[PDB]
Amino acid sequence: TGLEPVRRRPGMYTDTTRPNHLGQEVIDNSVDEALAGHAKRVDVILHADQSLEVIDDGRGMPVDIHPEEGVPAVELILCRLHAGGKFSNKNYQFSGGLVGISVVNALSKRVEVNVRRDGQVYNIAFENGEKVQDLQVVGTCGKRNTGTSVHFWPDETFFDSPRFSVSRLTHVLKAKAVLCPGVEITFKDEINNTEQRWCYQ
Ligand SMILES: Nc1nc(-n2ccnc2)c2nc(-c3cccnc3)sc2n1
Ligand SMILES: [Mg+2]
Repeated sequence: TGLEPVRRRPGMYTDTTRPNHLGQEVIDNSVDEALAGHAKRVDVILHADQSLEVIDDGRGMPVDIHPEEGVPAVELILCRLHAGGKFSNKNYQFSGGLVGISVVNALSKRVEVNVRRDGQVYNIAFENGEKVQDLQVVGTCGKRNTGTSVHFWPDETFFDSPRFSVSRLTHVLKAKAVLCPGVEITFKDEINNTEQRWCYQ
């Protein structure tokens, strides 16, 4: 797959110290929904197995079939590597700017995406960068209840430590609530057994 280079050279796509930047890529997407005026709340969850889950009540990642590839948008998004999200020379390094949940995919033993759209609950799954589960309807919900959950398990062999840095995570989420006044951002640490909420009028 086109995600192959990311797994050969993870350091050229992410910070391989710890999986935090993976987390920040998913959060950025949910906060983009808030910025356009579609999500009001972003819930983040550090699970006890050191996986991260990021839920927003936005429109839902798009699930329409692109005709030329005959696959749902959400899959294109998760599988397509974007160029120029991170770059380097021996004097200068940049990242990321206006990147990709696809690097999260490439560097995860599992990813699960759930999308609430039009009263349907859609599900797609990935393992080691490869699709293990086709987009499918696994439940129903209210027509008003829309948005996206991304749940991912970082592959520890790509990082110096598989552990999320709690203080780096929490500052990011605080920073995002400041950037988007009125959005509610929550963090639930199933490890340290804490609950946190930020909202700025
Ligand atoms: N969390 C999230 N992330 C999205 N995304 C887009 C690209 N990478 C992540 C996203 N896209 C949405 C969308 C995109 C186009 C049309 N309608 C909705 S809602 C959404 N919600
Ligand atoms: Mg700050």
